Amino acid sequence: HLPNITILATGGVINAVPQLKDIANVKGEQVVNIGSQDMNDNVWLTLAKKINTDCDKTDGFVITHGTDTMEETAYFLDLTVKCDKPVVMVGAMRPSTSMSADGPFNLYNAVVTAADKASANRGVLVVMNDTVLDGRDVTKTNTTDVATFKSVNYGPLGYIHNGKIDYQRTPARKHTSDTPFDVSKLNELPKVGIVYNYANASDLPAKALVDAGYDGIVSAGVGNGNLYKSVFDTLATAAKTGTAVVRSSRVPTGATTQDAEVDDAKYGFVASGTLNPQKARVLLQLALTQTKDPQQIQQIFNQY
Amino acid sequence: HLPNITILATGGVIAGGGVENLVNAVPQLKDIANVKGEQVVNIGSQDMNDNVWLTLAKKINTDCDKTDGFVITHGTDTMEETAYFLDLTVKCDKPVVMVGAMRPSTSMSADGPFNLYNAVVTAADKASANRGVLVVMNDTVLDGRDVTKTNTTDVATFKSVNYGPLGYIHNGKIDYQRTPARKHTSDTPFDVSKLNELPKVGIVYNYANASDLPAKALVDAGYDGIVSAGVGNGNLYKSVFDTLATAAKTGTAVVRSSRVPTGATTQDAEVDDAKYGFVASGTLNPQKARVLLQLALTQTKDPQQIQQIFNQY
Amino acid sequence: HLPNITILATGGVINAVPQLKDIANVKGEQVVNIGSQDMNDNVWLTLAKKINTDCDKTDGFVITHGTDTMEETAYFLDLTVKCDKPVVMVGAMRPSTSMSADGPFNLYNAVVTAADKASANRGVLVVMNDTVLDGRDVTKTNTTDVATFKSVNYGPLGYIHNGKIDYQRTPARKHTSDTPFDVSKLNELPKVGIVYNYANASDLPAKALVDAGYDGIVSAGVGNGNLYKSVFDTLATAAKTGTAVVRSSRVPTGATTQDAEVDDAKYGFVASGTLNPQKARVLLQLALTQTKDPQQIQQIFNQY
Amino acid sequence: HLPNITILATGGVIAGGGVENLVNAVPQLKDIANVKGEQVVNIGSQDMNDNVWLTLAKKINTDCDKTDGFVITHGTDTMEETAYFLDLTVKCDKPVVMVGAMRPSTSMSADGPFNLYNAVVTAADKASANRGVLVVMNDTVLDGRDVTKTNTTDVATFKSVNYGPLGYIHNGKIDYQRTPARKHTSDTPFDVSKLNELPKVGIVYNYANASDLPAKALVDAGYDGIVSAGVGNGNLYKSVFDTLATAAKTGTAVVRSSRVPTGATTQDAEVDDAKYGFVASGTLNPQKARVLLQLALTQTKDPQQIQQIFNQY
Ligand SMILES: N[C@@H](CC(=O)O)C(=O)O
Ligand SMILES: N[C@@H](CC(=O)O)C(=O)O
Ligand SMILES: N[C@@H](CC(=O)O)C(=O)O
Ligand SMILES: N[C@@H](CC(=O)O)C(=O)O
Repeated sequence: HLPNITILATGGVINAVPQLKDIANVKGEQVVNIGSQDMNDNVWLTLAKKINTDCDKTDGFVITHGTDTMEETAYFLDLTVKCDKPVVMVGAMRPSTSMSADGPFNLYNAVVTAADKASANRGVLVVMNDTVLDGRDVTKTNTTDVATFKSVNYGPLGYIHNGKIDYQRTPARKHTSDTPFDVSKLNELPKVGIVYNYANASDLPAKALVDAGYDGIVSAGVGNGNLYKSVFDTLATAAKTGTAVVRSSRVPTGATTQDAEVDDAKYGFVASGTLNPQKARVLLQLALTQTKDPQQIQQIFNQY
Repeated sequence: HLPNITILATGGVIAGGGVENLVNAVPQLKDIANVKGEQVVNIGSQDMNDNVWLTLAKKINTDCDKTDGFVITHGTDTMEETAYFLDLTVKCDKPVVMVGAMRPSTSMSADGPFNLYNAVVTAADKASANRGVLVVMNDTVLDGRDVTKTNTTDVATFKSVNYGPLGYIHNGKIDYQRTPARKHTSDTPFDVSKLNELPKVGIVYNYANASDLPAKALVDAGYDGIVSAGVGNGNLYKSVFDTLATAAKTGTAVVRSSRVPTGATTQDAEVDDAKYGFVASGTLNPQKARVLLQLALTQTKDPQQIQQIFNQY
Repeated sequence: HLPNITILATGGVINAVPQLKDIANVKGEQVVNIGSQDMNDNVWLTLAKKINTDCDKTDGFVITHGTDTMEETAYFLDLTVKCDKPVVMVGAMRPSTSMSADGPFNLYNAVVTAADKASANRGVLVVMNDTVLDGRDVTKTNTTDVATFKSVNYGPLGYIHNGKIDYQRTPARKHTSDTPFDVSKLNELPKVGIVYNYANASDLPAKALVDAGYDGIVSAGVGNGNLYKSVFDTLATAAKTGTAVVRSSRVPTGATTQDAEVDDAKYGFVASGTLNPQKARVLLQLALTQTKDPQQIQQIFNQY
Repeated sequence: HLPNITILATGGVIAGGGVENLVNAVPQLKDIANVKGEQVVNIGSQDMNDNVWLTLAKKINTDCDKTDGFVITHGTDTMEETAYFLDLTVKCDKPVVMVGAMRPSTSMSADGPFNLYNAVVTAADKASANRGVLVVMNDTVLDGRDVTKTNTTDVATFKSVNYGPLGYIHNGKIDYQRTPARKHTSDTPFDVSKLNELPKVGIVYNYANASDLPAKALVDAGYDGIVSAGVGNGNLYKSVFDTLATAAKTGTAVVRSSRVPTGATTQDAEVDDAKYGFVASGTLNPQKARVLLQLALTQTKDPQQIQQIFNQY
């Protein structure tokens, strides 16, 4: 009578939750054990492969992860997982040995989410603080708050009360099996770096990446993806010299749009829309497995 | 008797689609002030830089006695940075109010006119004094330390995301209910009157699989400081951590901030600052932490004194 | 080549926008002229009838309205409009004669929204401050701010930049032609009143309504729809005496849930979910045109 | 030397699923204070009332010299109301900190334990003094006037939605950056030491097609005041307006507030307060405007003096 749920563990600050046995038959597997500040491409490749391979062995997946880069992993899996069963990511803001630790109830709600049949076909989900959040818009909004995880542009899909979810939204951007990114045979990802804009910004980070032959650069622009003059110069050069350039923003909400202050087509640049720099990096890496044409990368940025 | 208010124009979308045309665009300003304008520069704030900052702060400090208040018209993109620099360096204790516009003056429902008006109202209010340098946008008075641009296009983008606004503006009047506690203006030791340049401080971003090359480049270039835009509570990808540990043992100041948009990068978390000679930025986001680090480095290179400065200002 | 758009005007603080001619052939009609603080049942009946009757005469509707009760009208139309062409509501926070008045660009964006073919089948929409918001979750969050209108539980559907909308969400709750509420032959609505909970609350408002024979009472509860003891007593009486009782909350976000501190089935009560008191009142009035069974009213509250 | 901190328990979900079991539930409290507990009542705060308010305020004022700080355990539902009443009536200038819990103590990841701890930390901090009565929830210190419950179930529900929090709590320490400007505690004229009851003030809601019957009922009952939960900027449906106009001309105090969850109900908007003898509530939401109106009516019935009180406190 209960669903089969596989917990895949990666570490982070998050048996000790026996009330799980009320809602699913849980099996645990250690994939890695790291703080997610050391999250990397290899871990991501491992996770997508495991999920895709093991899909027909379970009814859903919960991935325990650190909270620091949970938002990057959730979007990577959102674009590469082809399993059409729920994949829910979860962490904790307080250690398990601390007073009023969030990990037990968080895990419980993540299992609830992975077990719910209404959760399929919603893409990869993050479940934190009683809320089901899509892997594309979810981000860490505060450095220490238990309520930190929000979908700051388009909102949560669902709230969880008493083990039940009232879903009122689903992401429209294409995800999972509706994307072309197939990661099954890949052992590395294209090299993509992020540079930060501010007053009197150095061009040296952007130059270091270009000198290294990086495949992509994401700018964390000011305002609507704007670039400090030295940084602009160096990127405009990179984009005609073999490096794809995506303009995002350091600004924590809203789109980096087309048709603002930057002639994207003149420079061969791509506007990130609502993807923040770390998220744009995810979709840039995957675009680069398929194309290096900035027109075609911009299309990818317009659909996923 | 109306107050005398000086507008110092620097450019931005508010001056776009100089200063003398701005005033004539808002004649209602004559109802609340005698306004006089000076163009200091005319740049997009994406191109703001240490020299415009020194020029403004020197100018305000020099011209303090000649006016009753200052309004700075400025691009939105880096207004939060300029605001905090001026907050630490102006010694004038007449109000200094920054203002921009998120829509072009020629566009429908342009926010520039009513924003300017409100910035003047604020600079004319005797209660605006002794609150530090201010940002006035969308009917709201915001302190220069906490104010940040939250959204890429919304007219309401500017928010003090941790501690809230100082006061709200309705029908040309302000109900002030808050003032920043952190020391500002004439309570800081920072004196830029005889400074021709600022120490070099760069910013590096942290994410999964972060490259150390951007950090290495800034070390190779002999940077006086580096501000880390960390993950979560000021955390660093290992490669980045390692370059920044090595740098701090050879006299580069290293301040851990966070790419996360609200909350403090705290002391006593996952990083042993005292061990590496790193500084925790508190609620200062990376571009704000740069502002303070640059000024910290005019006084001191000691990591412990620099930490004390990040606890007071 | 341009869409036919009918502006229906009701008043509020919001020709003078000639740039409309770039995006549609606009026709205006005065239905009423009031401040929306005097919005009433008759105006709503008029509006739904007009839209339904005139549906095949236009490509979309923009309704100009005051901002005070725009959120109540948008949900009423959201449940009663059977036209499957966009119906967009719009107002202004600043008078048209004031500096940097929001009405021109707001109207422009509302027309953009009503003209967009992607806007059909999304229910009744409110467009304010560059944002397309669903009529069920949208509410006035601040007394004076131009950015006041937000969908505070589930987020916007879409942002508008340079005359274009990137839609990433649509409401899941049933709306428009997927609801049973047919208003075409009705000339009045069931009488529904709202009472407020706080410390030491008087039962006198609730009693006045009951004494008046009201069909429904919405409680603006404390917390998770809780009721001051005197008010609870009076409502528990009303619910067994011919008055339907819906528990909402004065709290501006989140659900009044089932299975919390109030035994709803014991008392014959209905939990409002995410509907605030004014919105619950809308759906209560319409439920009462079809049923007075609290089990069946609770179902309606669970689907619309 | 640890400080002496008194917990006054009133009930709520934190005391649920008295006071002596609460302490034993949080033994770590012994690391930061000598705690002593008194049960004052044991009710859900949905049932909070004028008598519990008088009892708490009298008690705190009486017992001020016998302890170093007070923590009040309380239901979440009306904590914002109690907090503001105590903010206007306690004359003790040791910290007074309110705390509840949104999950039951028996539930997974119960917030009650760590909340209590933080409330004690706050009440023990000498810097918490002279800031008025405080609410401590979700690692955040909030002033009693602005604090409100924003969400029906979230552990982070409590926010000062207009002017922000006072300070944040990390590893048992507080960085205070704000204090309320509005007069509180020993700067208010409100003295409830010899009061056996409070004036009668009710709340009426405004929406489309609003009934006047709830307003009429409160007038018929001879209410001393009525607080309107208005639409938008304190506006009233016509029937409601008319009953409340008639009432104010026969000595009922009428305060326009707003059902809208942030922002002020302003003077000089669509309602001519001076004409009807109405008062504008400012940022006080309806349940908060009641708190102040009740206390205003212990001093005065004049609409103009009551307006002045709504501008100062
Ligand atoms: N540094 C931790 C933070 C957490 O899990 O809260 C991690 O992300 O692995
Ligand atoms: N790029 C412009 C943006 C603005 O003014 O809104 C600037 O910062 O100068
Ligand atoms: N009282 C006006 C408010 C507005 O339109 O801004 C109305 O709702 O009609
Ligand atoms: N109904 C409870 C809610 C809580 O404590 O969270 C109370 O206010 O007493």
